Amino acid sequence: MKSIAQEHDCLLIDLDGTVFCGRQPTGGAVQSLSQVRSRKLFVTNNASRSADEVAAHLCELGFTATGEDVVTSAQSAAHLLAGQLAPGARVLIVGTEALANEVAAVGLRPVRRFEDRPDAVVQGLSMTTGWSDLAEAALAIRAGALWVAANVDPTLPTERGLLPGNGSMVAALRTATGMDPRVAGKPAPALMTEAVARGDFRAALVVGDRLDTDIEGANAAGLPSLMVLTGVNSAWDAVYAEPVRRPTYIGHDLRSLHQDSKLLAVAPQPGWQIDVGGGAVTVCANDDGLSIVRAVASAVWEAQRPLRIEAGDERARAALQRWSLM
Amino acid sequence: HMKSIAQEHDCLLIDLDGTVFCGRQPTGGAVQSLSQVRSRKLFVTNNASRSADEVAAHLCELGFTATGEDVVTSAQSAAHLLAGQLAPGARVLIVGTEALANEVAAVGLRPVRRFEDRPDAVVQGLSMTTGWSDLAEAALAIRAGALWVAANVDPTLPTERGLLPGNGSMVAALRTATGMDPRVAGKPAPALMTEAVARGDFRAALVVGDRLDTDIEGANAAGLPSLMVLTGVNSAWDAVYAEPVRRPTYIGHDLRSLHQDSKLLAVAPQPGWQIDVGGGAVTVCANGDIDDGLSIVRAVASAVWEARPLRIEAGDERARAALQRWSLM
Ligand SMILES: [Mg+2]
Ligand SMILES: [Mg+2]
Repeated sequence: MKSIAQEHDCLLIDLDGTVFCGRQPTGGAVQSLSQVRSRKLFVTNNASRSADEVAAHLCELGFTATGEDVVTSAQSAAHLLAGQLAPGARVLIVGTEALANEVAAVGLRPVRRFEDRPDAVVQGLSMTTGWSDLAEAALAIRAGALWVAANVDPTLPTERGLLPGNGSMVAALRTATGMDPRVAGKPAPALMTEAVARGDFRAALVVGDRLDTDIEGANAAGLPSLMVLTGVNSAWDAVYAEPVRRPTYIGHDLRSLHQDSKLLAVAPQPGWQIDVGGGAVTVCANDDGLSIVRAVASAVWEAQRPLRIEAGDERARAALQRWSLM
Repeated sequence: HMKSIAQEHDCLLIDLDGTVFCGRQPTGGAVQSLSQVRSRKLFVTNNASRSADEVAAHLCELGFTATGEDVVTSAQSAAHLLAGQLAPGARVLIVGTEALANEVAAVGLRPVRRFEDRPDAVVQGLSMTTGWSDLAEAALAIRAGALWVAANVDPTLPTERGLLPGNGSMVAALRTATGMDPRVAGKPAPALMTEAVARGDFRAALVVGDRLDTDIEGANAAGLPSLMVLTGVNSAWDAVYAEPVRRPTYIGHDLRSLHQDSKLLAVAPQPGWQIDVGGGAVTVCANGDIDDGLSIVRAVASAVWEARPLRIEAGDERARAALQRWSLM
């Protein structure tokens, strides 16, 4: 019975676009996270900061967290490597020392150039990575070194604009070497599947702003998922999402944790009558404000050319236009 | 009495790397060959890291006679391109060496290194101290509508240490970050070559190069003839199976071929080799009643180009030995 946060052991929660939007914590994020009893794990695909450094930034925004609460893709990459390299194998680092620490912390030996004999290469974003560093990695990868990337985001959003992400640095090595790296962070399920293993949790939940990492990774991990609308992807994006990227729950922001799990769920709605016609989904009337989104989403998924969403009365049109959809 | 290929031409647009020298050492007979040509020797490179004088200095060390005026770079062609569609004094963000920036300055545009300055264009070339913050600056310019030019799009820089990331790898990072492509100013874009003949009003230029996708592709794009040499990247196999736009007109071992007959070097049918094209195979036999060792390459190439991938088989022993010498089988 009761709220969704109570129905689940622990929450794997995305940071960026979910907890905080750059400088500021999200809509009622601080208030809402203090009121859950379930174990809160902060999940980030970024590998530039270390475990503590991320927790410090949370503390500066008014949240209570330490490094043991945070799950980075640098940590998951470290486990991946140690999972298939001899103890004290040499791993060439591309990225910050926060990355190289996690390599050391799993009993491997972080290295910085190709004349040292690295059995693998790990790659995460660092704002001082230069050509010289890529060149060392390029030689290593051409010689058959095992290549891991923390994440493969093409862009890094900031106040100045959309800057090059780790995926862009990976794209340079892809071109130089003609090979791909194995991706360690989201949307790979190992990151999430390990996080639940830490505290042997039997009923975990994923909360994130982004379909192609947070939600896609949840389904890959065989976990449920609550999509929030404070970040990258929109209501529209959820409706037309391809099967592997479809969330199970959907809500405004982190106040959704204290809402009823049956209310947030993507399913048919008694408040909305929907008819899938010839190339169109039609909505008539009979709520936090997202019921109609859940109604339409559910219809499209159950059912190629994208289906048009269209209105059957004044009450439908106004709600739809409020969420775009036409 | 016959006439050499170099005598038949006003000027020679000669590629540096893989053609004149191979990293440290001049290629076979390069110094002795170029010293014996009367016509104008221009040294063309797609690299935008060295200045024209720095290139010429490097050539003097290896044993060649060359000044800065003899060098044609993609950095020059990139600058000329930008000057040709930007107002004088327009700001151009530089990704690359100061030698790149100097070429931009020299055409009356203002070289720049960051997005807070308002750059109308981004020019990209390889520099070994290029870092993420430099790419970040250019990413912001490109997204803000800035005109983007690259010197070259080479995935790799070949060095003594191995294969390092070329300018094409750096571009790929911006291709991914921005979702846009640069306009290429260097080879195989014909602007580079066609402007070089304009410099001296030459009326019978020839291109010499080791690479099909740049040197040769550009020569066909510029409507110039072209000698492919086997000292560099592309081989005889590559010549044979090259698609129409990357086909050379002449083919030789190395820069010695500048003194051989153009009729001998020409990709054409050969007296010493009879060819049967049929059954998805090219059968080569030794024929009935002087070779430089490449007649069979020219015969096969000519046969393949005149006519679904095609196999190359030997009809007798002599032909098999010749074919095996150039792989081909
Ligand atoms: Mg996010
Ligand atoms: Mg070359």
